[PDB]
Amino acid sequence: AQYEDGKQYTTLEKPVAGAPQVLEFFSFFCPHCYQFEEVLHISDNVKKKLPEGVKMTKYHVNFMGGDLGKDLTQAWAVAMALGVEDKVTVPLFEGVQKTQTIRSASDIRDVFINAGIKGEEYDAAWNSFVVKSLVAQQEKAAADVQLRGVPAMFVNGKYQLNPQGMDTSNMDVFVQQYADTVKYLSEK
Repeated sequence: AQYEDGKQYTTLEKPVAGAPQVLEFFSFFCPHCYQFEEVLHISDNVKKKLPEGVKMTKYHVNFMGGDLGKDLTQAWAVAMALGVEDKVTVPLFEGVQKTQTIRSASDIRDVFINAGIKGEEYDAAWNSFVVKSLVAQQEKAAADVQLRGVPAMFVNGKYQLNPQGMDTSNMDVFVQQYADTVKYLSEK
């Protein structure tokens, strides 16, 4: 067929029940993740081709960058709780991977302050039980698919995108193939 298990995607031997429809994992320490966000705009192009009804979830992971990695997972929880993902994603990626000015939790906090979230609002969120459970959700979702690498995308808890099996000579073409695959899996 045109879409084949083991080619544009893989199937989980252990499907995950109750999973989000489109579930994306990343790390701010992850170089392909940087590409996916600033160069390819994968999440955005996927969304543009998803049907009616389908919500998109994006979670951070702990397994890169040690202590700072966990801080970034908690900070992404803060971003989700406040709904400010679209304001901190770029400065967080660039702070970790481009300027390398993010070296501590305080430096992460600075990114949010500069993006206009108030200190009082940031610190209250950071220390909140709502953010604690949001961390738990991110960790639990990654654990459910026994996640060992990023970027990763899973559709309906049962299909895992396989980007290595797509042509990368042209970036635009890669992105649409990726997106179209997600739509296909979506309607499966």
